[PDB]
Amino acid sequence: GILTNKQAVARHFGVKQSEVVYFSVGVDLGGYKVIYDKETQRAYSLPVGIASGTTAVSLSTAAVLVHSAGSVDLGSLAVSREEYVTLPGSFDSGSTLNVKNELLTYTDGKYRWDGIL
Amino acid sequence: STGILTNKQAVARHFGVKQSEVVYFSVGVDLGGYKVIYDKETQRAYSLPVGIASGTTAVSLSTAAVLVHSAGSVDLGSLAVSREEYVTLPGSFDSGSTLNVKNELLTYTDGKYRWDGIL
Repeated sequence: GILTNKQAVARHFGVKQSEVVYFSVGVDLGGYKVIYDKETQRAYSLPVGIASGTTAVSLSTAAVLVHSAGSVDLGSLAVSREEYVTLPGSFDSGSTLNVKNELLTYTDGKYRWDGIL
Repeated sequence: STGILTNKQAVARHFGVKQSEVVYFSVGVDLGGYKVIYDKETQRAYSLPVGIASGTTAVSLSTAAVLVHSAGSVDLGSLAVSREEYVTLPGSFDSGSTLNVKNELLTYTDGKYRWDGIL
């Protein structure tokens, strides 16, 4: 269940299965490369340099990860790394954007929202 | 076990090929007919050059993804580069990093780069 998911996620980002961690309150973030949110079913590369013993506090729907040492917008990090999710539909169909790394397809290409989520 | 099969499935979906077209590397494995090869140690997958005859067996696979088989050799990293099949490494230039394959990209503030020199 979880193991096959870490496999899919790891193969997507090109990391090791053991380098993927699921978010949960208190989870230790040290050494992990990709975090996975089970609720939204989204994965995000983690910022490098998170010390062992750094534990997770909260993960918002906008992918803002708060931990014991501070916080980081995984959406903005994902954009910096060009790691995107292309939402179903389009501007024609309409949609709701929740994260900075979500793209909405228009007639002339894709767009991401840089404002209030 | 199922672990091998589900990983072959994750790899196949990633590359858009059939599950059966994925082969784990092992000294002696028959490479013929496969489209993608997986290195269980480094946990990286690479498209295989089309044309490998049946009977062609694997000899060695370096951390630079150089594959030696009974009929020849091929840089899988170079092949991946030509196919835009890349791995964006964790971190960036600022954080520092170590690159081992031609298809690895490091992120800088103005975009990504791959290393075309000595690995």
